[PDB]
Amino acid sequence: MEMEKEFEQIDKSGSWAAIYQDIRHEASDFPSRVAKLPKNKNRNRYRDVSPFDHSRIKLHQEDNDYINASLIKMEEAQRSYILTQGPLPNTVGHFWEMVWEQKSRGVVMLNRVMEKGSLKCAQYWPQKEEKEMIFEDTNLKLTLISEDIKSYYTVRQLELENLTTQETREILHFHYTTWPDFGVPESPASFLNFLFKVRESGSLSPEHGPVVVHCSAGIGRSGTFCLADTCLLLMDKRKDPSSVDIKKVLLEMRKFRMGLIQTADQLRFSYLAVIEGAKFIM
Ligand SMILES: Cn1ncc(Cl)c1C(=O)N1CCCCC1
Ligand SMILES: Cn1ncc(Cl)c1C(=O)N1CCCCC1
Repeated sequence: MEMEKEFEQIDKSGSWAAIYQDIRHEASDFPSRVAKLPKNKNRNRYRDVSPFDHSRIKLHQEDNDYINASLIKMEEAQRSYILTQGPLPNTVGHFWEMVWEQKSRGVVMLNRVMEKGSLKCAQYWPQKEEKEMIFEDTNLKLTLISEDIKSYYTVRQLELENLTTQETREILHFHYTTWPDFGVPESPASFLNFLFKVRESGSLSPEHGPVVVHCSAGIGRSGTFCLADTCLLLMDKRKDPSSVDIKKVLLEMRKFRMGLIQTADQLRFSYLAVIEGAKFIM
């Protein structure tokens, strides 16, 4: 079926939970043996969210190459994304090592450091220009260059220096700051505006390594971001845009990381975002 009318048909019939459970039943199951090794317990935020072995990002290190991060490679859309958990106190150095090694231009953050009164990720970037951060375990230096605070999101320019080679690179930090502590946003308008700002920066384009996107577990809000981006790109590429099937795209992405889209409300919000976004593109 088309999307907008499939949408109203699920609303009128109140069957979002049944649709979402079908997706959960059909989703791929692949091994994640490296994630579960005892030496990696303090590298995982949640025991039930792990990268598959076949798609995990490897650190260029011979001691321990593990990080909780996955490469989502979308062949028809010609887009790739790295989805990862919010960094932990003992993985902030690994996080920036990955950004460096994978040649990423942008980092997309969809959570606040504290939500619901608890810490959802480490404070992994500097908050003042004159107070830079040094990660001694991976030999990197990170400096805040500029910050632009808007009503729904903040954009930061960061300098990452590989202290071993003295090479430097400019990284863009796109921080969506207004996702509610509970539920999903009422309108997709500010989320779509944010997606378009990431796109306009070059961070999603083939001349760079894959964008790094995270929330707390790296599957819920993060899944919504890449699912909406890929669906809108396919609607632009194809002769028949009504042939884009958001459930089929989501199942394709779940071949590369488990659990993408965590609730039926997140599924409905993803439909809404693609539907509204397709009208603005034209
Ligand atoms: C300021 N700083 N220098 C190195 C690192 Cl790592 C940090 C940092 O962000 N943290 C928070 C997590 C554990 C303690 C340190
Ligand atoms: C997709 N989009 N781009 C900008 C804005 Cl604003 C929105 C949006 O959600 N709305 C509501 C529906 C009609 C268009 C306005």
